Amino acid sequence: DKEFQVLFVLTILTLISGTIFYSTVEGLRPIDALYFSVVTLTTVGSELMPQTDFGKIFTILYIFIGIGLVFGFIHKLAVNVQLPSILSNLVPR
Amino acid sequence: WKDKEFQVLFVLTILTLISGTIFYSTVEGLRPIDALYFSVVTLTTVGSELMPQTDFGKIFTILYIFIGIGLVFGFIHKLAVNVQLPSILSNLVP
Amino acid sequence: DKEFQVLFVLTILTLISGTIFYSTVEGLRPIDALYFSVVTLTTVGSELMPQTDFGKIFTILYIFIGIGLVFGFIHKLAVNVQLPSILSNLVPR
Amino acid sequence: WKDKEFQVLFVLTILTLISGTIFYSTVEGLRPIDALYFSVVTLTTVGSELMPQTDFGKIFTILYIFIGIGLVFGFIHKLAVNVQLPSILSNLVP
Ligand SMILES: [Cl-]
Ligand SMILES: [Cl-]
Ligand SMILES: [K+]
Ligand SMILES: [K+]
Ligand SMILES: [K+]
Ligand code: NA
Ligand code: NA
Repeated sequence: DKEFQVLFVLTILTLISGTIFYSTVEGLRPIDALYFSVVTLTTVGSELMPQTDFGKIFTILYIFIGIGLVFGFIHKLAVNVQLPSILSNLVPR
Repeated sequence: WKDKEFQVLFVLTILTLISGTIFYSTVEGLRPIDALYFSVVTLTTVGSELMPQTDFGKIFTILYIFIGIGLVFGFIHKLAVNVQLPSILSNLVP
Repeated sequence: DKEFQVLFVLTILTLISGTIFYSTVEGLRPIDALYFSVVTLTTVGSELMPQTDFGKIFTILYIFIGIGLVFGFIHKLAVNVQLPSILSNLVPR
Repeated sequence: WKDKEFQVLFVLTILTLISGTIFYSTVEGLRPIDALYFSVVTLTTVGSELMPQTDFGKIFTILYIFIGIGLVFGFIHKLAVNVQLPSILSNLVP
C-alpha cells in the first residue's frame, strides 16, 4: 500500500516540523513540543497553549493540514496493520 | 482540475470562522487572533484552555459546535485529499 | 427518517441528563453543566474536570455512550438537514 | 443476537484501559480512578486537564494514542449500534 507509506512519511515529517516549531518559537523542550504536536493533531488537546501570535497562526494552519494527514495515517494503520494483526491473533492454532 | 466541492467547503469554513472571530472578539472581549484560535480549536475539537465567561458566549458556543463541526471536518477531509494527492501520485507514476 | 428523529430525542435526553448530573453532583450552574456535557460529548473538552469520584466514573460511562449518540446525531444532521440545505442554497434562481 | 465483533472490541478496549490505568497510576503516581480517567479522555480525544509530568509518561502517551485511538472509536461505534438499535426498532415495528 503506497498510500499508507506516503501517509506514514508525511505524518513523521509533520510531527518533526511541529517539534521544531514549538521548541523554537514557543520555547518548549523538544519532548514537550512533540507531545504538543501529537495531542493537537489527534484532537486530544493539551493544557499548553501557544503564547505567541506566530504560534497561534501556525497552530491554526498546522491543525487544518495536520489533522487530515494524521487521521489519514491512523485509518490506514487500523485497516492495514492493526486489523489484520488482531484477526491473525484471534485464529485458533 | 477544478474542485468546486473543495472551493465551497473552503468558503463555508472561512465564513464560519469569521463569524466566530467576530462573536468572541466582541462578546467575550478576546483579541481577534485569540477569537479565531478559540473558534478553530472548538470546531476541530482540539479544545481551548479558555472558556467563555458569559452565558451568551456559552450558549453561542453550543450552537456553534453543532452548526460547524460537520462542515469543518468535511473541509479537513477534502483539504487532505488535495494536499496529499501530489505526494501519493508522485509515488505512483513518477 | 426515523433514525434521525430517534438520535435527536436521545441526544436531547442525554444532554438533559448531563445537565442534571453535573449541576447536582459537581455543583455547576445548569448552564455550565450543559456546556460541560456538550463539549465533552463532542470531544472538544473543557477546562472543567469532575472533582468527585462519582463524577469521574459517570463521565467515563457518559463519554462512551454519549459520543456515539451525539456523533450519530451530528452525522444525520449533516446528511439529512445541513447538506440538502446547502445544496438548495447553491441553486441559481 | 450474539455480536462477537462487539464482544471482542469490548475486551480489547477494557484491556487497553487497564493497561493505561496501571501505567499512569504507577509511573505518574495518579490515583487509579484518575489514571483511568486520563486514559479514557486521552483515547476518546476529549482531553485531560492533566499532563504527564515525566518524559517516560509523555512518550508512553504518544504511543498509547496511536495504539488505542482506532480501537476505542471502533468500540464506541459498535456500542452505539447496540445501544441505539432497541430505540430505533421500537420506533419502527412497535
Ligand atoms: Cl489580533
Ligand atoms: Cl481510585
Ligand atoms: K477531540
Ligand atoms: K479535545
Ligand atoms: K483540553
Ligand atoms: Na485545559
Ligand atoms: Na486547562
